[PDB]
Amino acid sequence: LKKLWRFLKKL
Repeated sequence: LKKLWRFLKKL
């Protein structure tokens, strides 16, 4: 549970 996956998809 962290917005890291969102950050990765935005990379």
